[PDB]
Amino acid sequence: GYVPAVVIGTGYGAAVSALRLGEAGVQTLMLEMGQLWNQPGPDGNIFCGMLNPDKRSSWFKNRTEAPLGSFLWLDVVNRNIDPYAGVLDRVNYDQMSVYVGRGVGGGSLVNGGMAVEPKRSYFEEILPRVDSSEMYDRYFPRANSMLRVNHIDTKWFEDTEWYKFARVSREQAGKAGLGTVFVPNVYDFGYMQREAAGEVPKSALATEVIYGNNHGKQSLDKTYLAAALGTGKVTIQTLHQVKTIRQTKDGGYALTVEQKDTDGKLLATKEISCRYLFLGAGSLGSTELLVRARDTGTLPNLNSEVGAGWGPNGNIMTARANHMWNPTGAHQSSIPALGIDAWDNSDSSVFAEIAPMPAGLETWVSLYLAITKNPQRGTFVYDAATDRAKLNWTRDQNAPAVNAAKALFDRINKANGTIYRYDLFGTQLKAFADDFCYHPLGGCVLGKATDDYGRVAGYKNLYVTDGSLIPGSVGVNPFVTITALAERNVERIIKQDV
Ligand SMILES: Cc1cc2nc3c(=O)[nH]c(=O)nc-3n(C[C@H](O)[C@H](O)[C@H](O)COP(=O)(O)OP(=O)(O)OC[C@H]3O[C@@H](n4c[nH+]c5c(N)ncnc54)[C@H](O)[C@@H]3O)c2cc1C
Repeated sequence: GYVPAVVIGTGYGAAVSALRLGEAGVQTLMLEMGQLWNQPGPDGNIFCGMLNPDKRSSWFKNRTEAPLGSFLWLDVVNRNIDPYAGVLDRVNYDQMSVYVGRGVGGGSLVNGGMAVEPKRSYFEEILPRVDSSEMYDRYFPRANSMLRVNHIDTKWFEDTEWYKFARVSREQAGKAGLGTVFVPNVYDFGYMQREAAGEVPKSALATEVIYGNNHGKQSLDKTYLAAALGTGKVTIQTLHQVKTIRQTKDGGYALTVEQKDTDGKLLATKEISCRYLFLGAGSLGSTELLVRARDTGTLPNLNSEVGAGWGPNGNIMTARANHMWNPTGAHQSSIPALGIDAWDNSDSSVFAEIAPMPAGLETWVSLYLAITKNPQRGTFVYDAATDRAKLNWTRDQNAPAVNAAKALFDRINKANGTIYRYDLFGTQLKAFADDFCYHPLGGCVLGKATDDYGRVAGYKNLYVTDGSLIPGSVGVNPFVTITALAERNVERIIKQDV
């Protein structure tokens, strides 16, 4: 079958693109390899919590895993599971594990909701060919409104047990001269206040986030994708994974698409063709499709920048042991509200999330997800033998990121007479987790693999829309940037190309 436009994936880039295509009257099919998350499970909820992981937690794994930072307290709840089309996929490369969402809404299903604009001067540094005025005057505000970004009530924040953990780190940071900032979110903070009051079913306040939130979080299925479906011009097919892309002889695109069940069994393989093809399969998924197409000869005119320029947004996790007089609380909202902004665009920059921990008892640990400025980049290299695009990143490539995170938290420790935890990541003494990524960026970089609007070099009517466009780093949690860039891009593409 033929459809005018196909969008691969249903994350941020995809969702923006499909909404605007549908509003423009372009009949659009979205193909999502994961599930539509709307069926109550065996506990009556759609998603499993972090204290009760089951097969819904994991994309085709045989055992649940603890949230990073929390193995010491949450390994006790791990269990063997059947490989299943669950919501969170730990993708293992040789020296890097990248975590991604799988389902209608992509990473919006599993992420912490943190909705942050990058510093304009940093945006201008990383993407000098893009008009920063339209981004800050038009596309960032548009994204914030459509995403349903909202702001925590500061009096509630100050008073509630559920944010003690955040207030402790604010106080400790302050002794080192370092400031915090409130971080806007797509989790409804009014709902969260009502959870604390016992008035509505808990989600953030019942140790849910990374395997989905049963309530409160305005993931993309509720925002952009609901609106896209509302146009009457967009449909979504789930458990459909695009495997290959080719150009037809008349300049359209044809896809091989596998349909599976939730156990992973192959039900059918279909050919889908289109006029306009939009990739929204993520940093990993879009890049793999294009590297595969180049190196197996189905899109032979793709350039050498396809696959290049990947970075983990400088992601590093670390933790501090608090004084006994500074407990962080047994009750910690799963949605962060505060960060430490020590980002000045130099190589010592750090923007850190003050991360909650789900243990549910007092541990005195403060956890942080640092975002750093590390120029190292990796490349996805096609392995024809296994048919996989393998990220060649080495752990030593994160040394600059570790060094920046360590310098910042050493200041905090010095000012407070505290030490790191060394036991949260494995039994070897390791204070800094340096081989994970929640924020994969790059692989199909804007202006390198594509033009300045994500048009893939070498091809007409072929677009990349997602985190693969970003040059490895944005200095903040990335989805607002992905969303705003996608607003900019699809608007231009519809005007000039469609
Ligand atoms: C634990 C965790 C916490 C995070 N916290 C935050 C946060 O608070 N704030 C923030 O700004 N960011 C956060 N992020 C990152 C954010 O979720 C991520 O940058 C965006 O989701 C990336 O959006 P994309 O559109 O690039 O991409 P993404 O959302 O990953 O969507 C790609 C979609 O394409 C699907 N797909 C992939 N390949 C195929 C294929 N071949 N055929 C069909 N479908 C396919 C895939 O299943 C998925 O649904 C977090 C992520 C994680 C994992």
